This record gives sequence, structure tokens and C-alpha cells, in this order.
Amino acid sequence: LFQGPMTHSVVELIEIESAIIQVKMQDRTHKNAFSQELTDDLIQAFEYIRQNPKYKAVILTGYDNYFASGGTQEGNLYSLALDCEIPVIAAMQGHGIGGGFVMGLFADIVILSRESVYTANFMKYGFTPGMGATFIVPKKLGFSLAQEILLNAGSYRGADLEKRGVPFKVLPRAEVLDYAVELAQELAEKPRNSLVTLKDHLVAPLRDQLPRVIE
Amino acid sequence: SVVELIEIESAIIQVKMQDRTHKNAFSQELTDDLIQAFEYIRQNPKYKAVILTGYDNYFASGGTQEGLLRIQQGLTAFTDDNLYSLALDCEIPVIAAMQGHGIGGGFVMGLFADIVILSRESVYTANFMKYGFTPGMGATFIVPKKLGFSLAQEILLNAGSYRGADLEKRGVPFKVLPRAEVLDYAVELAQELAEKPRNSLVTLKDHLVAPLRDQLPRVIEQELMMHEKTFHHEEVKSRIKGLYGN
Amino acid sequence: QGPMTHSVVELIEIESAIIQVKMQDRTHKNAFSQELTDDLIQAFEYIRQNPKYKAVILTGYDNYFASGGTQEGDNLYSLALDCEIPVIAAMQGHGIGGGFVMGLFADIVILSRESVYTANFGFTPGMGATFIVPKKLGFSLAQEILLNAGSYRGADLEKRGVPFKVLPRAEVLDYAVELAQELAEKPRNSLVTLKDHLVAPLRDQLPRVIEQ
Repeated sequence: LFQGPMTHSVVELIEIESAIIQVKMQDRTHKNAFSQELTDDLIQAFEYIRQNPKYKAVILTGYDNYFASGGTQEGNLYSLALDCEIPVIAAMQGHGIGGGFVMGLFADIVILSRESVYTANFMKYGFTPGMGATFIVPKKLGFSLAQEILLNAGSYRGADLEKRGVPFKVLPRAEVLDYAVELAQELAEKPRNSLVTLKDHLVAPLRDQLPRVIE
Repeated sequence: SVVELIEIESAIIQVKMQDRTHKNAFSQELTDDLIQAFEYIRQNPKYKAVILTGYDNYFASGGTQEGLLRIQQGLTAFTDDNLYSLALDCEIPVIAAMQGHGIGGGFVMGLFADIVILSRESVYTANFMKYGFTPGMGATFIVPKKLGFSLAQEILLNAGSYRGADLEKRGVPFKVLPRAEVLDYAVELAQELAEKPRNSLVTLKDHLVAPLRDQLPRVIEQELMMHEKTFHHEEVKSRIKGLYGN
Repeated sequence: QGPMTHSVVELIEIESAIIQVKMQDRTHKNAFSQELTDDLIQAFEYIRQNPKYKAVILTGYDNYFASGGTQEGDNLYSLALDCEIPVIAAMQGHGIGGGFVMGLFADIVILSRESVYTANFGFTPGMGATFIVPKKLGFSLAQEILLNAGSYRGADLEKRGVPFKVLPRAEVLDYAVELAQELAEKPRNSLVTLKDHLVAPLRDQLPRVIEQ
């Protein structure tokens, strides 16, 4: 059960169990902003997972208090989880800001942390959310909360979202990863081909509609 | 006028329903002034957010008793005028600050706002079926769209009355506040929206509601078809007479 | 008040306009035997022939709602969906596999805090379940329920945020009756016209994707 980093060493791959792989985002310099290094290393991580079809669950996470921070001051990640053939769990133990929040919403299962901040903050900068965001937030959070989240671009603690009602488990940051592993262990009780077929079914419409409805 | 138009800061326009006489039911005046208020806002590219609200303990009460009788008689339809879509057609975000009771068509009108805020103490109901006729005003579309299909079946089939607090216990995605705070909250949200450029607000709303603007006419048509089957019976006239405001 | 042919479903008239359909195959704990299937089909055909009824309350007995597909090898689920009037699934007992899914085909779904619910189908839930679960529970929560095929107490679902009334088992049937009385105050025509409108797409889409 190995542990390696990717080419620029800002993602670490950690085999938790024979059929569970954890993708750990750890660009400490950029607090996991979408730098070119995090971008390349994440693609590599999911390319590695595609190349080794023994896994039954992916757990995507960040480090300390940062899940992902979205596009940098200078500056396709979203579809990585959606196109991965097996269930991906976004364990958002840390802040999820902008495209970093949205990216988590494309995983099959999403876990929030109570103390962390989440924001689709695009509009705070004057611009509209990617078309990827505008498509996925309503689908994962419902239409009405998506309106509010996208139009106003405000900042939400995990606890406030929890209070407003979201379908995601919301937990103390210190528990998010443990819960994600337990959940990955339960997923791994299934044959890998049943998980893939079922995922194929559940996300067909997204994979079919996302491509076009992207321009 | 029974509708008052208040600017807040530079770019917020408050639309206050205040037909005290009919408790903000759809009197002919309220209807006309609402259409006109929204026409005037659409013509003003200063505005970036609308706050739709009522007065005192009332947000909006839906059809007047005379109103519903005239329809029941075959004289008029809910599609005459077209209130249901005011907030959906408005290019800028609309906040329904439901500081008071939302009843029947008045509740449904408000649900077409991009952001809906309820009062904990007030009552909300899609009470169309209490009178024995089927939901109008886009209720069969916007209620499942905002509150989810499951909860909407219960709301629409049974026509029950819920306090804001009940809806908050069932898990609705709207912010629920004591009544005294609903309008303050709407204002801060509106200022926060007004910080964005207008073109971005309009463009993002266009993208979020295209599918609603596309689909809503076909649902209005289905609903008119259900009205033709259910409105024009004697037991419906008895219900509008005996159960109104009950 | 009388039983169906195999005796494993009791029809109980609560009032003139409210009919209770009680599944009570005690031997199989409301598993999907031939007898339960035939008796439920019989129950819903009786209801169709007796349009004084304006609401149906579908129920199990004791701590069981229904336990799903028979040790043996469906068309069942469309029973509540194709019923002209509103059906309330008062799931006062466990809902396992198909027994959870059948309840989700009712117009109103009431869970019991203390009861266990799962869509637990080496088999993919197929159906059916992958059809109706996201539509009733919402997409995101469905992904979890389906991918993991986990078991949940009613109280767990209530904390995670379902649109269903979730009650102590002891109050479930009482709440169902109160709601059924409120539904029965509407004219029948109104109820059936609205239901036809609300569940038309489901009636449409189910047959196609019951070959797939």
C-alpha cells in the first residue's frame, strides 16, 4: 500500500487499503490554488487511477485547513471526478473557494467541514461563474440555494450550509477524513464492476449534457 | 396607489404591496400597479436588485373572493394579466421578502423570485385545492422547482397551511427569520447584490432561469387545461363562498 | 374490513373515503411473496373499482413495512403510481431493498424514526430504485444511498435532510390518517386531475427504463 507524489510533488497518492486511493492536494505555497503544478499533478493522479483499474473509491482531499482555493491572481479540473470510472469522495476538510468549491461538487459524494469557508466567489470579482459551475451547483445543491450561492457569491461556513440544509454530511474538520475512509471502506465492500456500472447510470446525463452545455 | 416604489441606496428598488383593504389579495388595482411597477423597473437600467414585499402581517393573499368566483363562472382566467411571471421576467434579481403571510397565488408569485425569504410566524399555503380547483399561476412548476418534487406533492395536493417555522423544520432552502428581521435581511442581501456589475447580474440570471422561461408557458397551458376540468362545478362555487379566508 | 385471497393483505376502511391497505405476510416479514404480490394487485384493483375512496394509506404490520424481492427470482411499484388517487406510504416498519423502493412510489412518504431503510440490492439496484430514489430524495443524497447501498434509520435520514415527515413509529399511522382526512376533503376529480399531472412524466419514463 504505497504513497507517491506526482511530477511537481503538489499531489500525493496514498493507497489507504488495496481498493482505496487517496489524492491529497498539497500545494502549500498556493494554499491549493489552481497553479499549473497542482493542475498538472491532479491530472496525473487521475490518469494514474484510470491506468490501474483495481480501485473502488477515490478520496480527494487537501491539507490542513485548505481543500482547494480556485483560480490564482495570475490565471479542466472539474470533470476529473466526473469522468473517473469509480466513486469519488470529495472530503473537503478545508476551505473550498471559487473553482476549488465547485471542483468538489463534481465528486459523487461530498463532505463538508463545519469550520471551513465555502464560496462560489466568482461574482465578487465582477464575473460570471464558469458555465461548469452554473450547471453543477444547481444539480448538487438544488436550484434555489444555487441561485443565492451563485448570484451573491457570499461566503458560507460549513455550519451555515448545514443549517440551511444541504444533502452533504457536514462534520468537525478533525473528523472529515476519518469519515471519508469509513465511507470508502463501505464502498469497497462492493465488486468494482457494480460500482462502475451503477456510477455509469447515475452520471450518464451529466457526462452527456456537460460537454455541449459548456460553450 | 396600492403599490409603493422605494429606492434604497442607489440601485435597490423596493416594491411594497400595500392594499390594506384586501390584505394584498389580487384586487384589480394591486394587479395593475404590480404590472406597472415591474414595467417601470424593467425600463430603468439603474436598478440591480428588486425587493418585493408586503405591509404589516401580509405578504400577498392570492385571488380575491370575487376574483375566484368570476373565473369559476367562466368570465376570466388566471393567465389574464400574468402576475405569476413578474419576477421571472424581470432581468435583475428579485428578492421576495415574505415578511407576512403568503397565500395561494400570492405565495406562488413570490416563489418565482430568485431569492425567497420567509417569516417564522407567518403562514404559507398553496391553498388552491381547498376550493376544489387545481393549482394555477405556475404552482405545479415553481413549487417543485424551488422546494423539490416530494414536498411539492404534499403542498399542492393537500393545500395545507404551514408556519414559516414548519417549512424550516421540513428542510426548505429558503432563509427563515422572525418577521421583524425579514426586511432588514432582504436589504443587506440587496446591497450585497448591488455591489456586482449589472451586466454580470443580468447575464448570470439569464443563464440560471432560461430553462424556467422556456418551460413555464407549457406548464401554464397544462394548468389551464386542469382548470377547464375542475373550476366550473357547483361544489367549487360553494367552497369559494364558504371557505374563503377561513 | 376484509382480507385479500391469500389473506396476507387486509383492506381496512378508515372512513368512507379512506382506505387502508395493510401488508401482513407475517411468515415472510412482508417480503415480496407470490401471495403478497397477488393480494396487493387485488387490493389496488378493488380500490380502482370503489372510487368512493379519495386516499389510500399503504402500511405494513408491527415493525415491518416491506422487505423486498423474494428469495426466488416486478411491476409491483406501479401499483401506487398508477392508482388514480393519492397514496400515502406510512412506512411504520423497516423498508428493505424493494420494500424501500415501493414506498417511494407513493405520493406521500412518511418514515418511522426507529425503522431501517435501505436500497441494498452484488447486484446494482437496477430498477427502478436508481430511477425513483434521485427523483424523491434528490440527486445528491441518492448518489450516496445508491452507490453505497447503505442502511439508514429513519432518524438518520431525518438528520441528513429528507422531504418526508419522519416520526416515532408510534405516531406514524395516526399522522397518516389525519393527512388522509385532509386529503379527503377535496373532490375526487380534483385530486386525480392533479396527480395525473404531477406523476405523468414518471408514468411515461418508467416503462421504457424497466427494460434497461
